[PDB]
Amino acid sequence: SQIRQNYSTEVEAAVNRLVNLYLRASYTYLSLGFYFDRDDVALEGVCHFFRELAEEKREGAERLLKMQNQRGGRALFQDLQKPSQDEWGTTLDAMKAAIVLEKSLNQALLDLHALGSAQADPHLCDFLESHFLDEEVKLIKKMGDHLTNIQRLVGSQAGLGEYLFERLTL
Amino acid sequence: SQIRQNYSTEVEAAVNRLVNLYLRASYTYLSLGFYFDRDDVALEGVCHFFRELAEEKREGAERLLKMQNQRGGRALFQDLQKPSQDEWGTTLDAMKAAIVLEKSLNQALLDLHALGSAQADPHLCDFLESHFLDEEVKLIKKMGDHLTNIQRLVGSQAGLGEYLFERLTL
Amino acid sequence: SQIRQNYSTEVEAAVNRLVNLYLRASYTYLSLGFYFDRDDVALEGVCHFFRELAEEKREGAERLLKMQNQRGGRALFQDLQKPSQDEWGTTLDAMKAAIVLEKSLNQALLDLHALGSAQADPHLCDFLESHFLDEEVKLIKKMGDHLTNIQRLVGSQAGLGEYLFERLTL
Amino acid sequence: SQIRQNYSTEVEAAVNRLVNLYLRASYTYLSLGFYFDRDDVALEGVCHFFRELAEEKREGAERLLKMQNQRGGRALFQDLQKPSQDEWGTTLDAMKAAIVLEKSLNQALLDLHALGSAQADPHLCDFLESHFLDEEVKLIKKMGDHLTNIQRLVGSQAGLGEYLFERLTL
Ligand SMILES: [Cl-]
Ligand SMILES: [Cl-]
Ligand SMILES: [Cl-]
Ligand SMILES: [Cl-]
Ligand SMILES: [Fe+3]
Ligand SMILES: [Fe+3]
Ligand SMILES: [Fe+3]
Ligand SMILES: [Fe+3]
Ligand SMILES: [Fe+3]
Ligand SMILES: [Fe+3]
Ligand SMILES: [Fe+3]
Ligand SMILES: [Fe+3]
Ligand SMILES: [Fe+3]
Ligand SMILES: [Fe+3]
Ligand SMILES: [Fe+3]
Ligand SMILES: [Fe+3]
Ligand SMILES: [Fe+3]
Ligand SMILES: [Fe+3]
Ligand SMILES: [Fe+3]
Ligand SMILES: [Fe+3]
Ligand SMILES: [Fe+3]
Ligand SMILES: [Fe+3]
Ligand SMILES: [Fe+3]
Ligand SMILES: [Fe+3]
Ligand SMILES: [Fe+3]
Ligand SMILES: [Fe+3]
Ligand SMILES: [O]
Ligand SMILES: [O]
Ligand SMILES: [O]
Ligand SMILES: [O]
Repeated sequence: SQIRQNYSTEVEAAVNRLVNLYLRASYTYLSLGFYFDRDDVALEGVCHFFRELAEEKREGAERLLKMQNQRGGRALFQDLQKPSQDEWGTTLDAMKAAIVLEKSLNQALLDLHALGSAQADPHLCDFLESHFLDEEVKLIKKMGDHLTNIQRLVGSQAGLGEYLFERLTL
Repeated sequence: SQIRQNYSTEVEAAVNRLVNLYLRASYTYLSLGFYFDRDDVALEGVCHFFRELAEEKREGAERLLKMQNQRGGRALFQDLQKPSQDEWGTTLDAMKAAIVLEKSLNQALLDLHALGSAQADPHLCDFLESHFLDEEVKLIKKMGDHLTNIQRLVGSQAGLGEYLFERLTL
Repeated sequence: SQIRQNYSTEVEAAVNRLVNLYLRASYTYLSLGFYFDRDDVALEGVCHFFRELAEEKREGAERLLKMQNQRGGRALFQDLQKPSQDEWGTTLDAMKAAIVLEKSLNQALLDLHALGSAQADPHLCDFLESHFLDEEVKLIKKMGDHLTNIQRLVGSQAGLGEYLFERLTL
Repeated sequence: SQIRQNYSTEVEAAVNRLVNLYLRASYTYLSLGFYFDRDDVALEGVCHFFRELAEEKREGAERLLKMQNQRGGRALFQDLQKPSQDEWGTTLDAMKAAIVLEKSLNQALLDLHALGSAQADPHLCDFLESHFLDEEVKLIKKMGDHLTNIQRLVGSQAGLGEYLFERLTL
């Protein structure tokens, strides 16, 4: 590559794997979204929340791919595994699965940051800082908040709690 | 008829019966609507939902009648039977009765489509496709959703659930 | 399902497979798009054309999933295979691969239409008619046109032809 | 200096040398710009591209000088060497010389970042991250793209290719 400079093969590979993880996450959110749109689940606000996250994760992958091209790396795509479940249980179960997912993306972002630091690649480090690490921290906080409110609600009267959360928070 | 072309007597008759079914449905919804406006039921949002459906069904009948005239068929009207109940129970009972009603209209629309197909009447088929079959599918989905939410709500505290559904969904 | 009516398991399954094919197509277009954004390929208009198609195919899948929920079917997601190539050659090679892809989606849409017809499912038939079959026909025509123009251009002076196509058509 | 804090003499010196390199680059671009404005070269779009880069590099130097004052360092200016050529050959030759130049600025920015990291100077590191490293990466990508397009064009018919690039890309 005429342009490639200070961009290790190790970072390039890790960026490709991070793209796969974000597309996998987007796919998980698409599945969570359409589950909550089932006539026998019918929580539109929960569906809308997850459809929006499917879009953000897809945009995450696209920014990574653009960055990969800008540094002179080569995008390589792999099979995208299907989501870990076909049915996602209650809003509580789903929001728990979403926090697990986001923390695993976050950890992957931190691992890549560590690698960039080890390879003295400040451009990589700054690009993760600017566009990924703060968004993940904010999102995980918002999910933790939602989780707390769902739990407080689904003490007695679980059905009533799920409905009220969907109507008044989402 | 100077204009009538490729329009069987079998289709004409079935269109007249479909008009009767839509007017009967409109009448059912008028009765459901005013039941929920009773001072001893007093669920305004439920009343408004059914009054709106009374209007859509009436419009359904009018489009069918207009189509019948456009093809050179002859509208024939019959007695309209009164609704199947005088009192409609809870929001849950009503929404169940409404889904039963809509599925019976839907089936009548499918039977007429089958007949149009058998008679090689693509105009009839397209007119049902365009104006009736998709609307019924969307409406039945919306009713199934409402039904799911009512059920989730009326676990314990049935009165509280019915109130919240009316206030926050309808 | 309280709502499901005239929706065979055979159609439900075929809809799920069609969703997989559209997501696979979207993924192919994402890969074609970022290939043309490589510093050593650098045909921005070609990149933009394929990124737009990635978005349309994703929207295709989402409309199918919404329809599946509306009929009372159950979305099931599978692994998404990676695109058939990692590097896509010239604009000519890419546009040929895109036409092959679209014709395979089109054929899948026709097969599903045939099945809907066999199962007397006019709602399915109309939904494919309205939202998929005409778009595919228009898109394939636009790709055939592009292909003809690329070929006319890359007689002698292949590099000059590819550049001019990107600048003046895309 | 009353204000100077955590700002090593090693960083101060390196900032002064980086200022010299950016002013030298600005001067190179001024020379490239006016070469392409010669009546016997007459590629206005190429002239405009390089004049714009002369301005960006000058602005780069000014931001560095402002930063040097903000940290309590002392700007020191040195002789600015004249550009490495008096005539710059074809658009292809010029864009190659420009990529070489930018990569040498980029490397200087990375070396300074490394030094800031070694000296535990996070303000320096963040200031380079924010205002210099991403701009260089984007610019080098844009130059690599331009280079690819020029090369594709100047296969046969070099004169025709240079003209078309200037008219339709720049
Ligand atoms: Cl290097
Ligand atoms: Cl006739
Ligand atoms: Cl059935
Ligand atoms: Cl100090
Ligand atoms: Fe959105
Ligand atoms: Fe966003
Ligand atoms: Fe968004
Ligand atoms: Fe967005
Ligand atoms: Fe940093
Ligand atoms: Fe930083
Ligand atoms: Fe109205
Ligand atoms: Fe209407
Ligand atoms: Fe209306
Ligand atoms: Fe109206
Ligand atoms: Fe038809
Ligand atoms: Fe778009
Ligand atoms: Fe679209
Ligand atoms: Fe679009
Ligand atoms: Fe769109
Ligand atoms: Fe049809
Ligand atoms: Fe049709
Ligand atoms: Fe300017
Ligand atoms: Fe500027
Ligand atoms: Fe400027
Ligand atoms: Fe400026
Ligand atoms: Fe830092
Ligand atoms: O977004
Ligand atoms: O309506
Ligand atoms: O779209
Ligand atoms: O600038």
